Amino acid sequence: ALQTIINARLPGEEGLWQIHLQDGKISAIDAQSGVMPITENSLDAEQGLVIPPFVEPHIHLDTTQTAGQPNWNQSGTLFEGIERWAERKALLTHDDVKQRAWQTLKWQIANGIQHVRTHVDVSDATLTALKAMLEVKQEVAPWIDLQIVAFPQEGILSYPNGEALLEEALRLGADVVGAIPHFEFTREYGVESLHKTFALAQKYDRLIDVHCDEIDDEQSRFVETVAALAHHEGMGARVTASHTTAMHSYNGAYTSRLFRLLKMSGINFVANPLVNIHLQGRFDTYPKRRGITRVKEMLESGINVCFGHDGVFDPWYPLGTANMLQVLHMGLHVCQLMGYGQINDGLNLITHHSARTLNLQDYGIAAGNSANLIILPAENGFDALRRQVPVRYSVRGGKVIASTQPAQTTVYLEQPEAIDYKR
Amino acid sequence: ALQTIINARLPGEEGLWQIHLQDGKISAIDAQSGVMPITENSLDAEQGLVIPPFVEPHIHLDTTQTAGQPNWNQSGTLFEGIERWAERKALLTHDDVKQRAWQTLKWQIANGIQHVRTHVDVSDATLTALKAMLEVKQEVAPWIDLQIVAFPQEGILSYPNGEALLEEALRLGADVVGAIPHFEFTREYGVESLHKTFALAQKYDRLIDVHCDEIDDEQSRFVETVAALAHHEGMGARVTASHTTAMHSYNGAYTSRLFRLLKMSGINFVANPLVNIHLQGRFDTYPKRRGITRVKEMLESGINVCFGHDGVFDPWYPLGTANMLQVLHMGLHVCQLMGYGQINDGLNLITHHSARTLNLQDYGIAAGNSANLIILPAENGFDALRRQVPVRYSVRGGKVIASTQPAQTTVYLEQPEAIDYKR
Ligand SMILES: O=C1NC=C(F)[C@H](O)N1
Ligand SMILES: O=C1NC=C(F)[C@H](O)N1
Ligand SMILES: [Fe+3]
Ligand SMILES: [Fe+3]
Repeated sequence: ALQTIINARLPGEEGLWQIHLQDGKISAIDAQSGVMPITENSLDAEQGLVIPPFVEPHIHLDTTQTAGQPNWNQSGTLFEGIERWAERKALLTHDDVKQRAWQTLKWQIANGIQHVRTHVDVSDATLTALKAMLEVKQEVAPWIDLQIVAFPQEGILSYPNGEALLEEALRLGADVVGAIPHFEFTREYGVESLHKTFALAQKYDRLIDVHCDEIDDEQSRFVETVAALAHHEGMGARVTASHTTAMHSYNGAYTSRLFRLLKMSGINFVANPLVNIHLQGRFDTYPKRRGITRVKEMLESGINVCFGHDGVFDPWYPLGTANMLQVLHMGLHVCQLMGYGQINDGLNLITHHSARTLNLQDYGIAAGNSANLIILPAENGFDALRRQVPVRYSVRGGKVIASTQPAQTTVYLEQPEAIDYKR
Repeated sequence: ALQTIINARLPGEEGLWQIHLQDGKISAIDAQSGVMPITENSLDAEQGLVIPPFVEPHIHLDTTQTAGQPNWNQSGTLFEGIERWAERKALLTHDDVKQRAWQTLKWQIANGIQHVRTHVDVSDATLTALKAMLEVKQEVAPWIDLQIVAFPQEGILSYPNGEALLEEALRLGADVVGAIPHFEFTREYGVESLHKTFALAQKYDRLIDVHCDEIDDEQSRFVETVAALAHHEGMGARVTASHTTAMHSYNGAYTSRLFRLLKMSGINFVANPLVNIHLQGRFDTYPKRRGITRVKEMLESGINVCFGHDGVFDPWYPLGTANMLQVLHMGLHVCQLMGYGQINDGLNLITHHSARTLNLQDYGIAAGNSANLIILPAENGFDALRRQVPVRYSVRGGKVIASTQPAQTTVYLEQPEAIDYKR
């Protein structure tokens, strides 16, 4: 088995590094003063970048691969998407869900993703998708640590037996309690639904991840209740507010007041660039707002924010290959995080910040941690992002679980020339 | 007595029809293949349009005919109107109210209106107008079925003994429970007032009709509580939200979310075009908003919406002859329902949709129903609307209760020529 990763570059560090492995864990990390020779049991990073695994903090594996079934989301809105999904949800079968979830999970393994948080719609008395996903979680465990969010897609108080079904999902083993306050019939139901969500999370000792204010409504401020309840309960690390796209439309004075609470609360934020740019701004004519939450300001304020893919060929998103560098690319452009350092540091949005969002306890290139790491054939985050590089090797427990032999491009000029798009 | 209505056109139907009458009811409806000859006991529609009676779903008979007494509403706003009305309310007498209400009711009978819902201000310890209106209801019964809404004009929680007076009005016989959440001192009083309104409606088995969000305030969203409470209680058919002019100013994303609840709830909506275009937009300079609720979108979504006159020469409206085709004309223009089919189908907004709003159980040209119908000297809804035709005959219980001999216009050219404005 592998004993060392050599010739590795690490974000924020100068030079090359060697990562020693023992019993499936990282035993030590030592700097190199030059290039080390390869040998059996040594995986050569070849002066590429070594980082802990990519993370998918927000995806819907129960809906993945169902776009157009039985109908397409014509308007490209969150609301029609939920209606189209309702039609598909009525046709779910156990094997259907497992097969589609596994198809996307394999793309994720290929893309160096070893941690995934999937929401699963539990506004369904049969809990068909949840039962299937709980089996998938066990089956995929050797390659991906899958967290399941009990997501009451049609509301907690606004759907028949919504609260009972949400609790049933937790009793069956869901890892995270979800909610969707802006979809509840009234603002009061929205606020009350959050009190119920927090009570369930404390009763069962589970994490929280709310689909929060995913709407271009400047009056949708459920995020302040999520943050205040987390602060009151002293549980910010365990709480996440997904989307918060309404924040894109808030006035600046309220946002400034709010940011103090967001920081004090310690809660996490997920932005979903590919889906947000598509679903938000649909009620504007021109000009049209971008609709992504205030990622740049969160980073400047030290508030933990990260990026998810959200949908992969489903009612809310017709594209995708479950590639986090592609998600990152979209987010950096739409959020205008286009300075060299902002782009280079972008990898944090799909690695460390996402691990914090998932409350991971064994993550990072550090002595004592499990030997879970990936190798990118690039010099730094900027280079990896610019060239949209594949994952050369994905290592888990000290063993290679995925590898990509890069494409080879040649142009035939006066003489053949290899093109790698580098400078 | 009349035995048949012949040569009748019916909305949405081709050709001519004969309506057989027996014992004050419609016994059968049969198609004709040509024009039928007149005879005694046959009322000839003369290829005009026969429809169930016009309906007035929202009027204030306690304030009708009082404009300028003792002062005029100078600003033309809802707020000053309430202040001017307060001055007039202090001068009310039993006979005063009965005489004015009857004057407008006679115009309504002349205009083919056989169903009227009048709001009556019950923010008055003496309940003077209500006592008078309860007598008028009995007196006008042979010609008009009058519903009375106990309307707490100055608020339920924001007026001394408001709730007690509202309940007293129901104990005296008011048919419908009213409310005015946007006029309450606070948003919290507004929401609480709706819980009290619904509790009273369920306690007494009465209908509900709320003056809801009649204000150009994008934050006035009491309509979501009206719809949610109706859905919770399973009583949408019995509930109406009048005005909802704030909806004209909502962002599109919130409106889309809201519409799902509006449809699921089954509640009714009343727009009051003549008054709304006058009272709304008064705080804008230029451009100036129209201020009518989202009638076009409600129709496209299958949400029941209809039109009322609201005021006839009162604090909120200096004009009127209580003519529903005139109300319809204004609404079609301001709401931009100007396509041929939209205009032609406009009659639904002042007939069937309004009957549903009043929860009527005996309405429509159908076998078994009471023989209540009117004849318009026009080819279809479009023609009736374009030419603002009078009601040729109004029939109730199989007897003629009103008739209008149309005006006769002649131009004296090289020879005299009759002009009917038709093509
Ligand atoms: O409520 C939602 N369901 C599914 C999505 F993809 C979107 O994140 N929002
Ligand atoms: O609150 C109100 N009172 C009277 C009117 F005419 C208007 O409908 N609104
Ligand atoms: Fe989502
Ligand atoms: Fe009114």
